[PDB]
Amino acid sequence: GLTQIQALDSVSGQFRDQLG
Repeated sequence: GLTQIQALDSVSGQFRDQLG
């Protein structure tokens, strides 16, 4: 997701969803 806190994104990248 669009954050910069590391998690498995819904869409793309190494970070969390902005929702959660």
